[PDB]
Amino acid sequence: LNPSARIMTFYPTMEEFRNFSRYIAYIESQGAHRAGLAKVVPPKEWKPRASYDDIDDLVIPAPIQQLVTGQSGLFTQYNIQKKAMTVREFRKIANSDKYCTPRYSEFEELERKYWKNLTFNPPIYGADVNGTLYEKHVDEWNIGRLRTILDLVEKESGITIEGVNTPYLYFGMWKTSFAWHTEDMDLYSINYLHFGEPKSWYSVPPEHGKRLERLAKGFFPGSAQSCEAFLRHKMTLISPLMLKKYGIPFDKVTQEAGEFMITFPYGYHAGFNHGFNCAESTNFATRRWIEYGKQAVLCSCRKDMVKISMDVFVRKFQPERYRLWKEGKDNTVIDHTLPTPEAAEFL
Ligand code: NI
Ligand SMILES: [Zn+2]
Repeated sequence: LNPSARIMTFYPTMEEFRNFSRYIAYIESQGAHRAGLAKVVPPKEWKPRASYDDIDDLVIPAPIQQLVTGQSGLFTQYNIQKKAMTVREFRKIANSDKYCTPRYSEFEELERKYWKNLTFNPPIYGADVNGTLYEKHVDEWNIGRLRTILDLVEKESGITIEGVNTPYLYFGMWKTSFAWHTEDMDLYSINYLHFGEPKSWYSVPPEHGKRLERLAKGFFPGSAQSCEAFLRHKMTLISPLMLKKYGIPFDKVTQEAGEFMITFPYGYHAGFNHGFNCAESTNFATRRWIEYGKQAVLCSCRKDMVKISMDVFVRKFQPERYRLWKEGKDNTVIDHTLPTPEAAEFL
C-alpha cells in the first residue's frame, strides 16, 4: 500500500464527507498517512461560507515580516512582529509591484524563483489570526469543531490552546513561508484554503522523519545543543535540492483554493504561498495519535510552548498500558505504516 509514500488525493461524495473522523480513517486504510500529507477535494456542492468580500473589518493583530538568512539550500527565518493591519492593507502590499507574485509559466518556474529569491524583499505574513471563516450552520469538516478525541483536552481539563484546539487564519502573499516542522505534540492538522493563490507543500514521510532531524542537527550544531527539538521553532528552511542531495525522500504538492490538506502524526512539512490567499487551520487527533503524543520530543529551550498532558488519553484508550506507562516502562515502538484502529472497518 502506497510503497513510495507518495502524497495521495481524495474525492469524497457528500455522503462520505459528513463523517470527518471516519473519512480520516478511510484515507489511512488506503495508506495516505505514509506520505505525511494528503489532499482532500470536497464535494462540488459544499461551501463553508456564502462569500468572502465582506472582509477587512477583520484585523490581523500581529503580522510578521519574514527575514530569511542563508545560502546553498539552508536558511533560517526570523519573524519580526509588525503593527496590526487590515486585510485591505495586506492585499495592497501583496499586489504592489515590489511585493506581488512574479509572472511565470509552470509551477517549476515559480518554485525556482522562490528558492532563488527567498532572502530578498521580505514579505509580510498575516499568520496566527484567531478566528474562523466558516458559517455557524456548516456541519461538514468544520475546522472550528471537528469533534475528534482531541476534544478531551478542552472538555476534560478545560484548557484551550490557540491554533491547536481552536481555528487559526493565515493571510498569505507571494513567498511567505512555513518552515520544516511537525505539529505540536506530533498531532494531525487540517488546512483549508479559503480563497486566493495556491499554497505549495513539501513533505517527508514519517518513516523518514528521523533522517531529516539528523540532517538538521548536522547543519545547525549550535541549535541542537540549545534545544532538543529546535525544528519546533519553525525557523528552519531546507530546499528540495538539499533534501535530494542528502537522500531524504520527500514529495511535493500544490493546494489550490477550495482544497483541504491533511498532515499526519510525525509528518514533517514546509512550503510557501503563491500569492494573496487565506487558509484556515487547526490540529486534531485519532487513536493512533496517542502513542505519538506520548513519544513527542518537545522544545526544551523556550517556555510556553505547547504541551498536552497525555494522562487522560492513556487511561481511557490504552487501559492495558496505563500502569506500564505511569512507571515509565512502556517501550512501544511506533510503526509509521500502521493505519489507525478505526480503519479496521475498511481493512
Ligand atoms: Ni503544520
Ligand atoms: Zn526550543
